Amino acid sequence: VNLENKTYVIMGIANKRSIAFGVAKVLDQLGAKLVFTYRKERSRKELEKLLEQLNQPEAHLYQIDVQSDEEVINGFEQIGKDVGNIDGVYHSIAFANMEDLRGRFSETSREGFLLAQDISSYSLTIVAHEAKKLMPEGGSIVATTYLGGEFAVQNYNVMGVAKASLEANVKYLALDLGPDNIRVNAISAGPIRTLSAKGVGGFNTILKEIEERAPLKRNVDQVEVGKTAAYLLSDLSSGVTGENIHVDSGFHAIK
Amino acid sequence: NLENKTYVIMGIANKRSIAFGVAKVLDQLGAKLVFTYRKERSRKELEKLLEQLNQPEAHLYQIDVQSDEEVINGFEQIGKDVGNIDGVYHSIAFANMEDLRGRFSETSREGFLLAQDISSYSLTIVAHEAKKLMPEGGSIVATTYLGGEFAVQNYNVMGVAKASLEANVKYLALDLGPDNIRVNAISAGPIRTLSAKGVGGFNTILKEIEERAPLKRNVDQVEVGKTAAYLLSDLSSGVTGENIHVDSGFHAIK
Amino acid sequence: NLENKTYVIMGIANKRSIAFGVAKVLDQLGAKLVFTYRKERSRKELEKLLEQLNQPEAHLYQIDVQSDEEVINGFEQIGKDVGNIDGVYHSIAFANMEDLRGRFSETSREGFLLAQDISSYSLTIVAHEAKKLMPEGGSIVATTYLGGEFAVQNYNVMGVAKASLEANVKYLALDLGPDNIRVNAISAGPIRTLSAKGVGGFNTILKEIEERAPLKRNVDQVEVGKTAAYLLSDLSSGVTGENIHVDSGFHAIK
Amino acid sequence: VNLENKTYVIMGIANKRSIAFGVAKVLDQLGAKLVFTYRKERSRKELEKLLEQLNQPEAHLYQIDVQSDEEVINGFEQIGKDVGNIDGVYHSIAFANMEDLRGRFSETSREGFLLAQDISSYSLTIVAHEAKKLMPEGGSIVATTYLGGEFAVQNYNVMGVAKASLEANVKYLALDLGPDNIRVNAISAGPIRTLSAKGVGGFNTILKEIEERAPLKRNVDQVEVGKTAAYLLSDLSSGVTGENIHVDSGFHAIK
Ligand SMILES: NC(=O)c1ccc[n+]([C@@H]2O[C@H](COP(=O)([O-])OP(=O)(O)OC[C@H]3O[C@@H](n4cnc5c(N)ncnc54)[C@H](OP(=O)(O)O)[C@@H]3O)[C@@H](O)[C@H]2O)c1
Ligand SMILES: NC(=O)c1ccc[n+]([C@@H]2O[C@H](COP(=O)([O-])OP(=O)(O)OC[C@H]3O[C@@H](n4cnc5c(N)ncnc54)[C@H](OP(=O)(O)O)[C@@H]3O)[C@@H](O)[C@H]2O)c1
Ligand SMILES: NC(=O)c1ccc[n+]([C@@H]2O[C@H](COP(=O)([O-])OP(=O)(O)OC[C@H]3O[C@@H](n4cnc5c(N)ncnc54)[C@H](OP(=O)(O)O)[C@@H]3O)[C@@H](O)[C@H]2O)c1
Ligand SMILES: NC(=O)c1ccc[n+]([C@@H]2O[C@H](COP(=O)([O-])OP(=O)(O)OC[C@H]3O[C@@H](n4cnc5c(N)ncnc54)[C@H](OP(=O)(O)O)[C@@H]3O)[C@@H](O)[C@H]2O)c1
Ligand SMILES: CCCCCCc1ccc(Oc2ccccc2N)c(O)c1
Ligand SMILES: CCCCCCc1ccc(Oc2ccccc2N)c(O)c1
Ligand SMILES: CCCCCCc1ccc(Oc2ccccc2N)c(O)c1
Ligand SMILES: CCCCCCc1ccc(Oc2ccccc2N)c(O)c1
Ligand SMILES: N[C@@H](CCC(=O)O)C(=O)O
Ligand SMILES: N[C@@H](CCC(=O)O)C(=O)O
Ligand SMILES: N[C@@H](CCC(=O)O)C(=O)O
Ligand SMILES: N[C@@H](CCC(=O)O)C(=O)O
Ligand SMILES: N[C@@H](CCC(=O)O)C(=O)O
Repeated sequence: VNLENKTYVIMGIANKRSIAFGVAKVLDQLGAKLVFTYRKERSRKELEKLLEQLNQPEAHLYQIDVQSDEEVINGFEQIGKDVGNIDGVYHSIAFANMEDLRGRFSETSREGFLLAQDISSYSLTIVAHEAKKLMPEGGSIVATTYLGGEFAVQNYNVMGVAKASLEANVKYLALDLGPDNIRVNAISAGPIRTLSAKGVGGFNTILKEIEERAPLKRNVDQVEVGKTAAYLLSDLSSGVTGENIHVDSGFHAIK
Repeated sequence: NLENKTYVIMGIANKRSIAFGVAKVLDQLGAKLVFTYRKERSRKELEKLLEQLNQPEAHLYQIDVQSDEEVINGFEQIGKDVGNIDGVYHSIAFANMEDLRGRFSETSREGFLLAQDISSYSLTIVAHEAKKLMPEGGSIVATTYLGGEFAVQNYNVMGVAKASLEANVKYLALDLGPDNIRVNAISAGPIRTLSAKGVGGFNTILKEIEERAPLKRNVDQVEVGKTAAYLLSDLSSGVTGENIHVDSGFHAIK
Repeated sequence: NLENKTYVIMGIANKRSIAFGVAKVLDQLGAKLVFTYRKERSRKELEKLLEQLNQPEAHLYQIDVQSDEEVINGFEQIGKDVGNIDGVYHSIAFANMEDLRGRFSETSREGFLLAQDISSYSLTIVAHEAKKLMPEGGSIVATTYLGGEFAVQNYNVMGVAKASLEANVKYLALDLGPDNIRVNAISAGPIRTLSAKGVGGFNTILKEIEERAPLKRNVDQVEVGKTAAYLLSDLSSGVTGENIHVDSGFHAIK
Repeated sequence: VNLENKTYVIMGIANKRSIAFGVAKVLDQLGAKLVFTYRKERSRKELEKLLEQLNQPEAHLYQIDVQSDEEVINGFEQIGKDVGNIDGVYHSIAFANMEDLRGRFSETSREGFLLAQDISSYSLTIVAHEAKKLMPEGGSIVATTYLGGEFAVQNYNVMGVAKASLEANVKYLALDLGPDNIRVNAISAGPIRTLSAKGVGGFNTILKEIEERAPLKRNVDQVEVGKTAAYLLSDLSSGVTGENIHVDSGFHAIK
């Protein structure tokens, strides 16, 4: 897994604790050129500060709010003009309203339900469609999911149904883009202390249950999602598509 | 035996609807049935199809599941008219036709979100409203397709809406379980219906089922109805969060 | 309604066996019932338990499923005595107690193979022999546990046997499907039985079900019985190679 | 990856086309010390000739029939004494009688059935038990499976039920050895032309179906399984255990 002469777009860094910064440090250390997308100007300010830890000689930064077709379309097109063709996209983007990450799922509003779908699942479909234009030789696209996608986890609620939708999105994109040699896959990460994790009810007690109950008896971190991302995004994983790799101390496998 | 049971059946359009197969089976088991419909033609179709059933009266409500208010008022009127219900059969899905053929990666945001709204979110607001009519518990069944579990050619945006539906069922089962409301899905094999005409490559898939599925034949609406009767009755009292494939065994092979 | 149906039920040891749950329900629905047992003690228990059923006669056959000869002769004798049958409920498993606690990685070879033989292989041979007694179709159900789908502390050698049993169901479904023989599984939640007493950590699991599973209660043998009746009747036509969890929704959550 | 100063045991090379030789070329390229185990004297012969293609400076070959506890126990003890501690095991071993790999599964004999379980699933348990003693610090164990363990595949019959058992074995071993920092996983390989594959009914038909239907529209090869093995056997997959990674052109993800 030497990645010199590769270029990857990383979507969804907000600060030093983001899962996408884990990916970024791993890829950067393997020699990749990196392009970052963000939403909030605060995330750009964090990226400028974090970029000083990386070996990248150039800040390639683009504001993409994935709710806007125009911004995705113009964002990727612009990326293609500044760096030319890419080898892969790491997608690390989800959002739901805090009301909807606690209490009763049956009480979820239409607008909350569709908001999480839009940002957390559809963004992947239109990103694949646009990033595909920069991968005429093929490449690799990886999104971040959680076990809540496969089973009902108390409190994860509307996000779990968005992650179900995302994981199917990965399977349908993989079938669609396979003949173009673009592999599509998901990493199912265990709980990691990030900014978004702060909004999820019961997150702390899940972290503890992982330590007690998961095969490795410990929580995973961002760099460990990064290591698996490096695998998924490179030729080491050349025959692998439509797959979901749980980076979660084995927790998915037990009951 | 379903006498003194009352069930709301959403999503009959014509004689071929999966929901009419459920209706005949419940009706034949002695249940009292209430029906919900979107289009005017389905009311008309319904009024004529009801002559085949045993129902001594025609309890019909127009509900478009895209409107909260219609679902809310609908179920409020059902309560006022009929009393407490024992369950809900949800047989509703939609996507635009261009989205059911060609490249999934080309799906529009509108088309993607439409399908989620009608095909997945609707179960959630239905379950919320119907719960008010089930104070001593009941049973909610939704209809899905193997396409929510695996990427099936052409099924595209509906596959991702079904994956969403199937998780919606799990989260509702967890949430509503303490109220003794069970929520399950029937994953139906391919059956010729109004909507089935709209899915790219449906005929080819029909034939593959007979060639390749363990039972070597296709299923029909009455077979979905029979498993609905199970899920909606006390025979399934211990079962919730489940997805039962009524598909000649096709899910189990590869 | 199962009048004029005949089912073989394998693996009743006493009044708490899951298979007795199945028996009561089928008996209540009018089925003619044949029983198989291994231990002397289990026949005695069976003779007493029949006084609770409407079975007008006692059809008891000793079959140790470790013996090909006993399964072949047992089923051939059942055919001479009652004619064609409509299906088989398989409620048989076994492992040595030291393989239901401690470290899985320390399982012996004979212990591993013993559990496979009795708990999984036995279905293949029963299905072969019983096929002979169903020229017209039927239904075969085996009993499994969620520890065949996930690693569950202590369940150890039996979980690997259940993984193998649930695959056995799928291959039998595929093989016997053209013959109109359906093959399915019930994945039952924990239930206090004689066998359950030898599994490390059983009470802990039973209690976690009440706290964590969607229905927040445990299931019992009669609820297994009820889903068994569905899977063994025409209500489940079109369903084969399936695993239905009767476990209060525990399988759907994490 | 980079595997210098790592030592791996590879079980189940028969000839140049064995999946396990794919695994060996990739690890050897990456700097690992390799120890090889075989059953037939013919496999040892092949092994000795295939070693000239490899960078290994030293042949470490051990006869182990996994039907015998003593050969497993003694084999690993001797490996122990000869090379010191090891970093993981690649398990590439299965067997079923020809009788049982075609026609009707319901006709499978008890002896055929238990034979497939004993060699194809139990072997992993005892290997893991014996290999653990050589991994005081942790390590990684990988077994090779096939999609017919998750779904009924026509003709794969008794071996399907053995692969189910194997895939459960991997989860139960992951739960058990996790606290020792030993990870255990499976690679679900797509159809590959091997000695053993010649005895499976309908194998050519499936090859063709993969090319027509699988997302990547092509079959995979031994090196592609090797490359995912290097991922699983190395630190890149820290955090991953009890997992099954399909190297099969996305075929598992579609219906
Ligand atoms: N932490 C965990 O335990 C965990 C576990 C499993 C999976 N995941 C998944 O990991 C991914 C990364 O989340 P995280 O935990 O690392 O949280 P995070 O650091 O808060 O990152 C989430 C990112 O989502 C971006 N985002 C939200 N809406 C967006 C929009 N409309 N357009 C563009 N970007 C948008 C945010 O950008 P702005 O801040 O600039 O708005 C932010 O950078 C998510 O997909 C999450 O579901 C997290
Ligand atoms: N047929 C199959 O092979 C198959 C297989 C597996 C699963 N399914 C599922 O079975 C269910 C029923 O479909 P079907 O095949 O029986 O086709 P159908 O007869 O065309 O029924 C679809 C129903 O959905 C209703 N519907 C659509 N949007 C609605 C809305 N916004 N509000 C209220 N009702 C709405 C339609 O009502 P109007 O026409 O009145 O608008 C129609 O009654 C669907 O969920 C489908 O996904 C079908
Ligand atoms: N209880 C639970 O929580 C639970 C949960 C999930 C699934 N299950 C499954 O349910 C089934 C029934 O078990 P149970 O809990 O009802 O326990 P049980 O009452 O103790 O019954 C187990 C039966 O297996 C029979 N059996 C064992 N070895 C046999 C052999 N060599 N030949 C013929 N019969 C043999 C026993 O007969 P003899 O007494 O004559 O030896 C006994 O009747 C098993 O498959 C079990 O794995 C149980
Ligand atoms: N080829 C495929 O399409 C495919 C697909 C998915 C998974 N797999 C799996 O890949 C693994 C390797 O098989 P393969 O396809 O590479 O075929 P292969 O080259 O024939 O290798 C199978 C190996 O199994 C060994 N083996 C069998 N019984 C043994 C015993 N009792 N003790 C020790 N070794 C024994 C054989 O050694 P001897 O020659 O010395 O007897 C041989 O080296 C198997 O687990 C297989 O199920 C294969
Ligand atoms: C009850 C479950 C607790 C464990 C949750 C782990 C986790 C933490 C953070 C996650 O990321 C988001 C969650 C909601 C909204 C946006 C994001 N990025 C996320 O997707 C998953
Ligand atoms: C290539 C796949 C062919 C098999 C499709 C079977 C099917 C048929 C009808 C279905 O129902 C709908 C499909 C789309 C839009 C609305 C509905 N109700 C549906 O959800 C599934
Ligand atoms: C640690 C897991 C706790 C829950 C176990 C539930 C259970 C209980 C009894 C079961 O039946 C047997 C178990 C072992 C040996 C034989 C049988 N019949 C069985 O198969 C499963
Ligand atoms: C009907 C579907 C055909 C596809 C089979 C692919 C395959 C090929 C070879 C395999 O390896 C064995 C199979 C049987 C016996 C021993 C081995 N090693 C194996 O395990 C799987
Ligand atoms: N802050 C709470 C959730 C808030 C609640 O709804 O009580 C937690 O993380 O546990
Ligand atoms: N498991 C119970 C047995 C109770 C009984 O069967 O008497 C105990 O150990 O006391
Ligand atoms: N009899 C105890 C012992 C636990 C064990 O050591 O297996 C139990 O059932 O949990
Ligand atoms: N050698 C034949 C066997 C045919 C059969 O499965 O019986 C094949 O591989 O196709
Ligand atoms: N990767 C190292 C450490 C083991 C582990 O990843 O658990 C090895 O295989 O030696």
